[PDB]
Amino acid sequence: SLMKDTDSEEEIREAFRVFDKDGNGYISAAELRHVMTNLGEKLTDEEVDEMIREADIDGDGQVNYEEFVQHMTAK
Ligand SMILES: [Ca+2]
Ligand SMILES: [Ca+2]
Repeated sequence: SLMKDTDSEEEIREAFRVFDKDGNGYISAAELRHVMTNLGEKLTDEEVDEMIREADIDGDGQVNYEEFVQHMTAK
């Protein structure tokens, strides 16, 4: 991976609804773990927790829309 072609926030809206499996508008550690396994990668409790605290801007433990966008587009 050199560069992902990030197509505005609209591509991130579609990405957000995959990564949120329950449809509440917050990505928890259970959801990010599940969707990583659906991508083919098996991530453990500790590794997903590292990615949740990495993506979550406010430190509540659940990654809503703005928190997911800022992390996705800058990374
Ligand atoms: Ca959710
Ligand atoms: Ca949060």
